[PDB]
Amino acid sequence: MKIATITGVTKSPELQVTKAIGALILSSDVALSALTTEKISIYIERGNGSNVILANKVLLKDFILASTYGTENTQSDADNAMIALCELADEGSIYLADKESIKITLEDLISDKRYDLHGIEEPQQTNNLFFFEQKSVASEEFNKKIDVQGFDLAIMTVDDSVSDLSYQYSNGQVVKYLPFELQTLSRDIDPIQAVLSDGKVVQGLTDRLTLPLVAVVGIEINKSQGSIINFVVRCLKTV
Amino acid sequence: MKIATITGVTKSPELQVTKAIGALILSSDVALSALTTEKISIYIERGNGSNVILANKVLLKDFILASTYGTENTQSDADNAMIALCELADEGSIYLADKESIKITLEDLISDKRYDLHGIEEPQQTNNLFFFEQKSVASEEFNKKIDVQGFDLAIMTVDDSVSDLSYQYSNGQVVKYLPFELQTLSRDIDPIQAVLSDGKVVQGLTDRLTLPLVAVVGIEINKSQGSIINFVVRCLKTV
Amino acid sequence: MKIATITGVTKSPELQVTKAIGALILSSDVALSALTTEKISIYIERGNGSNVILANKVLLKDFILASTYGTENTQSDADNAMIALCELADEGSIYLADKESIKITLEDLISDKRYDLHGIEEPQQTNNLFFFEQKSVASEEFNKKIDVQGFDLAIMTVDDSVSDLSYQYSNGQVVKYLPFELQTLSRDIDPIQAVLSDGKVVQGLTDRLTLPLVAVVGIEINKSQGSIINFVVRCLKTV
Amino acid sequence: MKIATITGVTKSPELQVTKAIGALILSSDVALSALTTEKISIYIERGNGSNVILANKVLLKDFILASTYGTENTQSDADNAMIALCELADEGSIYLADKESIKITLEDLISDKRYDLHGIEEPQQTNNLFFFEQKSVASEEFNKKIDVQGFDLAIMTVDDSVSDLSYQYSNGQVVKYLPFELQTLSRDIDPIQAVLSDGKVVQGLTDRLTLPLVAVVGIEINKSQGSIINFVVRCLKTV
Repeated sequence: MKIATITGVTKSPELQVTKAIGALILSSDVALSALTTEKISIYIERGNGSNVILANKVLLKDFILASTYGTENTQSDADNAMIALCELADEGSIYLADKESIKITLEDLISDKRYDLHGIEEPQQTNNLFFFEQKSVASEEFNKKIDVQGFDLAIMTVDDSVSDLSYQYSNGQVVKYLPFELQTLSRDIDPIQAVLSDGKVVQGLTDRLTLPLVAVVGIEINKSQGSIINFVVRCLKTV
Repeated sequence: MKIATITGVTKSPELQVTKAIGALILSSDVALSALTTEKISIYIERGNGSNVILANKVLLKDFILASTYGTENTQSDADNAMIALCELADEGSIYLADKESIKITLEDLISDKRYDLHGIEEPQQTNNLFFFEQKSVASEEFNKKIDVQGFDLAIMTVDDSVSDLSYQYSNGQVVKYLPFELQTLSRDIDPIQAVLSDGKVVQGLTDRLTLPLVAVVGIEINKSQGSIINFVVRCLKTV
Repeated sequence: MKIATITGVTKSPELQVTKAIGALILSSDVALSALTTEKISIYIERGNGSNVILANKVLLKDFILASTYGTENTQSDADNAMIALCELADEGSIYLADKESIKITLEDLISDKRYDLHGIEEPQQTNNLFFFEQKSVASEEFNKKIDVQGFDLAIMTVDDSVSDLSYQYSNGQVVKYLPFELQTLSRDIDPIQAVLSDGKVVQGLTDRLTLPLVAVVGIEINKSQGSIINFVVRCLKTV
Repeated sequence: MKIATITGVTKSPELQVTKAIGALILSSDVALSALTTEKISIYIERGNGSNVILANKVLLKDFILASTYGTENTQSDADNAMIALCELADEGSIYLADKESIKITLEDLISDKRYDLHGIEEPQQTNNLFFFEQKSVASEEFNKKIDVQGFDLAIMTVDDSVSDLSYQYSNGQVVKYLPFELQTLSRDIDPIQAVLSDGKVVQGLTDRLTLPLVAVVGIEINKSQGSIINFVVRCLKTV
């Protein structure tokens, strides 16, 4: 069902959903490439316990790209320049116990734009949920190793100062990759990334890269100074 | 083989095919979005028993859309502005006895256009066939229940007077959607509906909506008064 | 890794690859429709006797079209006008026994265009390899039968003289197709052949057609005199 | 044997050595104290397997200082202003197996300068090799503790922010040193670090310090905010 419509304000109010949903539809008149600083934060609140945080100030571009990788792609309309569907659980929907609800907030919005939220319910309830985490490589340092065991998808910020990537697999084999090779490998699973309103397609953003991780237990990044690199990693687990 | 080429008239001659075909190819110089009133009628004239009716004046837009849902789409050559492949059977082709035939006819054409029919033969024979049925919702009706048990695909005429549509599943849950929600959810299965000659792609017609029915046993329509809603449903069965 | 950057010459030198690779990346500033006479030759050199010939002076267009059939398609970029990923083995990379290495070369290049090779490494090794063969039908004859058993993919040249293409399957059934029917049927599996730089798509090349051979043991060509018809077939086998 | 000469370019091509060498001779017309940002990278390559990295983008000053500590020192001549010999194995040459080779590259050079590489081989072969690693202390942190167990040498960045540095020995005792005390103890073992072309000698550099770690299992560095501090450590292990 329709959740909220935000316009004319920089910060969206705390939105509460008491109905068990399975996915969220984000629709806005801002094109996906034009999104700059919008952030989202979704979690599950319990009456007599600690909250369960699924996302925490995740960038809208990273959230959309992580949630729409595969056969699907973000679409458009005559009135909305961006429509995306992002699922919060595998197969079924989220099971809500007593005194349990869902809370969604939006931050860093543009004054003269529009945003909408829609909730998508399912005929089933499941215990598996999606979590989003962030890993940063600082600008001052040169190389860094980050452990991505248990994750199945990552989003890299694309920059020209990054030179080398290293993948360590489960069987201990280490493979060397370049940004060009990584982009070409990424575009062999989901060729088209988005469809524009006028009819043209875009096969990938110029500042984000979607890395599918299978049997990967580590990522080493070799770069130079002057820029900060960010990874948005997605995982599935039972709460 | 080439069945017919029709131009200059408003009604097709009663065409007959004796060879066992499994699929039809409809080609025309009229774009997919420019089809208005053309209709098709297909039926197999059996010799031992009753005849088989596969399509009874089905509108050409819905006939094309109900067959090209999934990995495929309707294409366009440099000469023909619309080419579509529509299957009449499952896997193999239609099994025909010594003197049986398949009779096809077209109605409500345009005198300054051209329509071309092709038939595809297949190595195997089968008895399973696809049936296209038509359902209607009256102008004075408020809410209506339709049993879609056994079907797997429907096409509805998009109208502004339709408020809600509710899916009833096999296990007994009822989920109420919206037109926008249904469009978004259906666009994630076949993100591309057609490809134009100039290279632009179209992700969906603005006046038809395709609904895939998986484990769905009921459809409830809630709308206002003053319009007739049209559904074209496809089913697979053995005759 | 980086293999070669050929620019300013009409013939690339012999290139040796010592470590195991499983895929090549061909990149250039000429689009898929701008490749005319470029040829590629890949083989495996054994130190003490005999070589394994995978591809010998195969046209670059046919090599690219025989590898990117299916979900994938040839990519573009803001700098590279064509990128194509062609796998040289199934699943893993090519296993190398004692004292052998891969060797690649190019012929018939345009002296004012840029070509680049990249290699892809994998964490697995395999024995299966992809072999490419070429078949021809002369210009002074009318009909001819060719035997394609064991090949899973073929590429034929498209000419106006081709009238009928008869298939012969493993159960003995014979089906006669037309060029239009073949073109329509081949686009039901891969509807998009390439994605252009500006955001448009192309569903196929004008002079080349791709035929997937499943349960097919023979082909017959009925054509008029005037043009030589060329086939490039791909097979998978162990070495 | 001679490997390569570099002049004009800021980056060296990936240099391959197939003959088993045991030491590298680096020659340049810029004095040892004049090196600013030149980097070196060396690794052993297996044709079908994983590479064995010995040094990955190590500063040339640190590479030279970590190998010429003791009785030896970097020398010079009328033509070459800096000649340094760096050993890559324990007491023989690298034993290359069936398909291994050696790859060396140089990065971030100066356009108007000259660099020369030479290789030294000897009748003995061995498996023990020298590995180079790098450790860092952030520019915002006060007190840091690092582990140096198993390493036999370190090159630290001399900065005026350093106040205290305490060793921890294998018997449990902790001794605190100042920069002046550390420099004096370092020059107590190796008094002369280089001999200039004209005839003067230099005892050590103004920004790098060499620490021999004998029976030391931990280091604690106590400083103030302002800058990053780099350690380059070296170890010997069997491949």
